[PDB]
Amino acid sequence: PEAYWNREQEKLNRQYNPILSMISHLNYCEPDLRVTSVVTGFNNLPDRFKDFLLYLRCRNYSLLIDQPDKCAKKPFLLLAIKSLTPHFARRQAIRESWGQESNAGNQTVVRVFLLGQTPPEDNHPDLSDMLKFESEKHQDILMWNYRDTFFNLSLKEVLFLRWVSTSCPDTEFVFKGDDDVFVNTHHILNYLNSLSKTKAKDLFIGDVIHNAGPHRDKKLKYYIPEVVYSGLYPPYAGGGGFLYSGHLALRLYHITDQVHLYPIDDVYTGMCLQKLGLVPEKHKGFRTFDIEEKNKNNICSYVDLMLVHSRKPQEMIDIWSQLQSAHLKC
Ligand SMILES: *[C@@H]1O[C@H](CO)[C@@H](O[C@@H]2O[C@H](CO)[C@@H](O[C@@H]3O[C@H](CO)[C@@H](O)[C@H](O)[C@@H]3O)[C@H](O)[C@H]2NC(C)=O)[C@H](O)[C@H]1NC(C)=O
Ligand SMILES: O=c1ccn([C@@H]2O[C@H](COP(=O)(O)OP(=O)(O)O)[C@@H](O)[C@H]2O)c(=O)[nH]1
Ligand SMILES: *[C@@H]1O[C@H](CO)[C@@H](O)[C@H](O)[C@H]1NC(C)=O
Ligand SMILES: [Cl-]
Ligand SMILES: [Cl-]
Ligand SMILES: [Mg+2]
Repeated sequence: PEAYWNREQEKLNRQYNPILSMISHLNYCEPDLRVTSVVTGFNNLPDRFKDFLLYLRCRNYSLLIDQPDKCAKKPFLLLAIKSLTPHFARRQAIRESWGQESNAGNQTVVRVFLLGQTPPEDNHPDLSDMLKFESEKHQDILMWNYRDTFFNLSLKEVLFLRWVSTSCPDTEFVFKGDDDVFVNTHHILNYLNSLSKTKAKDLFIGDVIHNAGPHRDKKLKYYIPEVVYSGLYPPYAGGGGFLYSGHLALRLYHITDQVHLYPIDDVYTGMCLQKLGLVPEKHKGFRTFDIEEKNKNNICSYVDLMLVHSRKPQEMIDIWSQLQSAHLKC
């Protein structure tokens, strides 16, 4: 392969598969000097691709803030919300609205926020003291010691899956979502309790996208050069969040070593499911393109909804407030 990622992944494929055969890629954290000579036009690429390619083989990052007994009592649903250090208003609105922990019929919902580091080296304002004050006051902050960037989000996925393997392998289901999304948690709990025991074992639902490919428009957010990745993407769910079983979370983590990190986290999770022999299932309750504006103020449009992107902190509280009495009028 000419594309860098496709080639290195097929090297991993031969490493983990003896039949394909007729410098740790996992904890070598020095800059990989060889990329500058092997990818055409390296020093003319954006800075994010240069950082992603130089340190592709480093993923043994450690927890700086932990909540090791978040799942001391077995949870039915684990809410894992990706967040950024300065997003205090988002995390707080999620705490008071749809991400509040509960135990209705002893079906335990627990919440964690997934953060990286916003170090001063990137000219980030020092907010660590307030993050500590929030971490001890709410005990829902998980934070590793890597640069929380847009191209390091697949690293956030892997590190979160390791935390589930270590501190929460007993949870029945996992919802992984964004901090700018509204989630009808009541509707998700109803859906989980309506599943067959067979379907619940390998659950993985979301706004699934088939036959997608990298965006070549350099001006786009998810732009991927052809020197980096070639071909089509595997089926994957994205756009705000997906829902799956705890059994599948343990299987997903244990093949992550066999898949190279990718600048798009949702594509990486899709690559991981495809190697397990599974296909993510499309569920139309994940309204990643929002809902029609003529209904954006009708609370009945949120009742049988799983997820809607996107919402500001005030709207999450407003919608969740109106949702509590929607059964008396919807
Ligand atoms: C994902 O997170 C990792 C860990 O935070 C980032 O790795 C870090 O990358 C920076 C550069 O972006 C490295 O600093 C550089 O060090 C070299 C000398 O080796 C120096 O010449 C540069 O001026 C700069 O100081 C840092 O060492 C490295 N840390 C680790 C632990 O590997 C990575 O960049 C992030 N990826 C993305 C796409 O943001
Ligand atoms: O470096 C980053 C950038 C994004 N996010 C999280 O990603 C989610 C949504 O990101 P965004 O809305 O920018 O993605 P988009 O909707 O544009 O695809 C939010 O939870 C952010 O906190 C993150 O954790 N680290
Ligand atoms: C990963 O482990 C190696 C030891 O093989 C070590 O040299 C490296 O610094 C570790 N990386 C991180 C980010 O801790
Ligand atoms: Cl079913
Ligand atoms: Cl609608
Ligand atoms: Mg978003």
